[PDB]
Amino acid sequence: SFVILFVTPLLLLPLVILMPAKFVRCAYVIILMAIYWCTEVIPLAVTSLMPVLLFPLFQILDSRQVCVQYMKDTNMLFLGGLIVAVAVERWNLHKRIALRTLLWVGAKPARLMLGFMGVTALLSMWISNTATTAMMVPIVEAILQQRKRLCKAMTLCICYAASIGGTATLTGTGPNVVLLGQMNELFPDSKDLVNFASWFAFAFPNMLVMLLFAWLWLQFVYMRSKKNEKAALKVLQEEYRKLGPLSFAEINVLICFFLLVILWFSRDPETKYVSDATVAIFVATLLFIVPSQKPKFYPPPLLDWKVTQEKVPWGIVLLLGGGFALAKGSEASGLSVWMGKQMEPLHAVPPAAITLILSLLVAVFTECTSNVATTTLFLPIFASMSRSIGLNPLYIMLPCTLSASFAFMLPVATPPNAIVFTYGHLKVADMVKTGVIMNIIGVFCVFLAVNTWGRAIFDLDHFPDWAN
Amino acid sequence: SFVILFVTPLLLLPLVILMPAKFVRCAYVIILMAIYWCTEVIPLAVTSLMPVLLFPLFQILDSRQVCVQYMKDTNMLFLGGLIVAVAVERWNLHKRIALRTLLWVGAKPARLMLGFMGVTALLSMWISNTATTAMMVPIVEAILQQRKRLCKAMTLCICYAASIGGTATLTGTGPNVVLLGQMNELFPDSKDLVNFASWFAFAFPNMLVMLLFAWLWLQFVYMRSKKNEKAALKVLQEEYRKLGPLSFAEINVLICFFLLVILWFSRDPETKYVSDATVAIFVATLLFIVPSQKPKFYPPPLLDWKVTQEKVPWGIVLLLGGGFALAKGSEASGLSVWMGKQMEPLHAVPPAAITLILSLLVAVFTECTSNVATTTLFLPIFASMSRSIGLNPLYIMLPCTLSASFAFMLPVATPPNAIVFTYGHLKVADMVKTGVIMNIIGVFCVFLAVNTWGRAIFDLDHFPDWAN
Ligand SMILES: CC(C)(C)c1ccc(CC[C@@](O)(CC(=O)O)C(=O)O)cc1
Ligand SMILES: CC(C)(C)c1ccc(CC[C@@](O)(CC(=O)O)C(=O)O)cc1
Ligand SMILES: *[C@@H]1O[C@H](CO)[C@@H](O)[C@H](O)[C@H]1NC(C)=O
Ligand SMILES: *[C@@H]1O[C@H](CO)[C@@H](O)[C@H](O)[C@H]1NC(C)=O
Ligand code: NA
Ligand code: NA
Ligand code: NA
Ligand code: NA
Repeated sequence: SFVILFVTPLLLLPLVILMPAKFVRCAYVIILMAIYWCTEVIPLAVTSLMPVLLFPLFQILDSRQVCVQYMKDTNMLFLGGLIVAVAVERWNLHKRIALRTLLWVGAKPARLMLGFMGVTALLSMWISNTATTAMMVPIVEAILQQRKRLCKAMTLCICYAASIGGTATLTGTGPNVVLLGQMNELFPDSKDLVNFASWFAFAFPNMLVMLLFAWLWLQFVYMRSKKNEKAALKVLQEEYRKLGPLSFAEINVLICFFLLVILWFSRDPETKYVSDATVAIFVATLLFIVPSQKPKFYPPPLLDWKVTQEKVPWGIVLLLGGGFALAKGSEASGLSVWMGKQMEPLHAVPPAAITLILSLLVAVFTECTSNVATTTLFLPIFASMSRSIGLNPLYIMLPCTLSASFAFMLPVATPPNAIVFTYGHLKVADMVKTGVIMNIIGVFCVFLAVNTWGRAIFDLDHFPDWAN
Repeated sequence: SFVILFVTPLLLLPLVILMPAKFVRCAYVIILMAIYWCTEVIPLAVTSLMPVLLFPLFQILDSRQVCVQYMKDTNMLFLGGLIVAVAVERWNLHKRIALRTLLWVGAKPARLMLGFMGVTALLSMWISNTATTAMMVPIVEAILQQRKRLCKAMTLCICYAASIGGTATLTGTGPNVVLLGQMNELFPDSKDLVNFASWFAFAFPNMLVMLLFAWLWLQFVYMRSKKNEKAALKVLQEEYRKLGPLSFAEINVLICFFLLVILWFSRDPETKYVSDATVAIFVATLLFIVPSQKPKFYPPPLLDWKVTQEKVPWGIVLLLGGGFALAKGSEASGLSVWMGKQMEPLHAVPPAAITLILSLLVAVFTECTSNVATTTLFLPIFASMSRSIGLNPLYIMLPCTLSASFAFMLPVATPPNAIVFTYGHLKVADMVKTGVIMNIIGVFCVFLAVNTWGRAIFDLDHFPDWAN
């Protein structure tokens, strides 16, 4: 039942009030926040707000030293991305790109599945995986209403494509922002090593491989009659024409998005001040002053504030802050040092086995919790391991955060799967059967990526000095 | 027109790019953000996000040193207050307290006005002045539909009562939180001198005086037939019974609110860690696990997350951060020192005249802009003045922030007045005529308060050492 999850663990709080060793107190905080992460008896952001409420009582950190960790460059970056995504959503743009791509590739189940997967991934690279699948599934439903395995195939394709595309852009989804925050906190001498450009270079090639493998696996398991070609076009056309002409505002938001991309990349092809958060905020601001209509007086702009107050995941701006506060408390108390001293004997196990095992463990784990909690709970542990054995932490921290996005079964794993399920014929057993193999595929692809071309970018074959 | 406000000022940006003196650059940033404060061509939060976008370009602060100033104890305090206010709003509680008070005082225009003003003030002490007036005006409309001066009187009473009650609790409204943030930033050795208790002691007596004077002034200007007594009761009763019985959840939220009050006060009747933000977060968290219904299984709690994501002013969590970033940039660049050296000659003007003049200036100013922008623009200036002449900064910083809430004409001054106007018969001239006198009243009351009983609490007759 739901009662025990937050009444029995609290009963241990008087146990550890004295506990003349702060790292025990920080460990209890982390364990409690993890127990509340996996089961949502209490929402995620509320659990993120717990460190300010517990570190003081445990005499670890003051209230200010804890709260001033809840906003940093990473949160601003994610917030700017979210606002741009709101601008994209308000004007039905993505529903235009998608419905043009579908009419381009064709109306054939083999090609139609590829179109849906590719579109969903490309959108999810910037558009908050949940939202893009929420937008795309209705199109699939409309098509289907006009065997029993095509339905499952397409429904799974939406979610897998979203979860895979998300792990290409540093914004993408929470886990990558969490990685950036942990790198800035634990390893601050890494001024800018995981940027938008570096992460995009390391990860974008990977998601193409994962998408190809997923498409092959799906068309092998569920696909192993011209009406379904001549009656899906009659739906795509009649759901495309409803969008009207090119909608002048869409052009301006597209231009702003391209400017955002160009500024993110061109920046990194003397006392830098101008990190990517500045760019994201710049474009988010520009979105409020652009006309959105032909002046012929300045017509109503692209974005009001009501829209971006109603439609913005603000809780994921506190969740990452909770992660950062946890990292700060771990550094202050002495938990990271203890974990480092308790993981020396791993100096004999070869690093590749460590990376593979931990990636598989994280992939299994994230089918129960959310994909952000997994990272903010695991990454400090792997970072402490790496310092103590003589590795470059990125070796173990990149595949882990890529794997945390491998939620391919257990609808509870990530919202997209739940959204896909809500529509009917996607019995859960099918998800498990088709998702275990996809988790294996993702782990193999990630291992290949990190061991082949992620070593030249980050120099993972040497032990640096920003990890003392 | 709206075009010039954000295309001509930007044209000065290339002028000051070089400008081998950082304080000029910080001054330009502040002036631009002020110009965008007064006229809302670009929303307020977006302007608050500007420092991260401009200080880097001007080589004042990095992006992290700027963004890590956007969350602090004050923002958490205000956020907890906001969440509790959401819990109050979701269950129509305040509409129960109010409609019981109205039936208690009576149905007579003289007594009815007092009931409305007192209720609106008491609610606004915790409930985000805008929201309480939004809730209360419909009751007045319902009553009126069943001379032409009663309408104006009641409509003005709602807004004046809200704006006056807000300035009693440290949360209350933005200006007081801004004062707390500026005290923590500019004067950090003032560990805890303006708390909830101290501010409540200094300000709560003042708002009773202001409410009494406002009620007298209104009943003198607009009030200088038993049907209006026997047909407002027939409305209050029929709008009270619709609320049903005491609504078990209301009891629990009331208990949580009382616990919040008791924890805020009892705390201050060795290396403190437990500032009021901890209490606010504690109660905000408790609001998510309390049943909200009789278990008889844990029924749905008082607060979900959808409700507190839809209904929470998140932008005022970035606005205060913008204020703090401005203060940090002023300290870093060298603008505060310059302003201190340019305000020595005021060492001859007696302090009381300074306080009165500045309070009146701020009261006039805040009839154009918002009440938060005024404080975050003025308070650093007054703080720099005080250090250089030999005063206790609170002397000039308390009345200024109390006066910034004196928006009693010019609907654009603060949202409550606009809400009141939207209902009809409140011609603007009436607002000016009845508001100039009320601004004078507020200034006089504030001067009396600070000069009589605000000197013992804060020791304003000596120059401390937390102001070097
Ligand atoms: C509680 C709120 C509403 C603030 C919230 C928190 C976390 C997410 C996760 C979004 C995700 O990153 C998926 C993932 O991380 O599992 C994606 O892009 O779909 C979404 C919303
Ligand atoms: C832009 C958003 C929506 C974030 C926003 C900003 C500022 C306020 C002010 C609230 C005020 O403090 C009045 C006052 O300060 O003028 C009160 O309590 O009514 C309200 C909302
Ligand atoms: C930094 O490096 C020094 C030299 O090995 C090491 O002793 C010290 O513990 C390290 N400090 C941190 C904060 O990593
Ligand atoms: C603190 O006090 C010293 C002594 O007067 C003064 O010289 C110095 O400028 C002050 N520093 C700050 C940061 O106020
Ligand atoms: Na995404
Ligand atoms: Na998951
Ligand atoms: Na208020
Ligand atoms: Na105002």
